[PDB]
Amino acid sequence: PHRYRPGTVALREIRRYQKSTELLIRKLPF
DNA sequence: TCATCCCCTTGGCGGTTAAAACGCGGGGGACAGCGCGTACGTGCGTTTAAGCGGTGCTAGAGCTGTCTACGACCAATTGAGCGGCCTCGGCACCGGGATTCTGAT
Repeated sequence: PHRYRPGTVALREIRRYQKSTELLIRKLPF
């Protein structure tokens, strides 16, 4: 099976959360 | 009342004051490499509290009338801070005595 290297998913999440401006903290606990 | 010398005073060319860039002795560790080290990256399995949609309960500011007294503005009154004057001393600078980390042994 496929397995990402420790560094690709991090940059992918960085790009995804820098392109979008949605709230990252849940509403009820906050 | 409407031309030479010459003593020397006004211009520009020469002197000391308080610390650091070269010039040198030099060494503690940043850089790069060796080498040991373990928390979780990613994927899986499993479980749950947030999400969406309602559903039912309940209060308190928005807004509208009623009543009000310290706030603003006016004539008298008045009191100590500012400017100034006079008095007074605390400690930075001097110099010496006592104290003290630090390198070399």
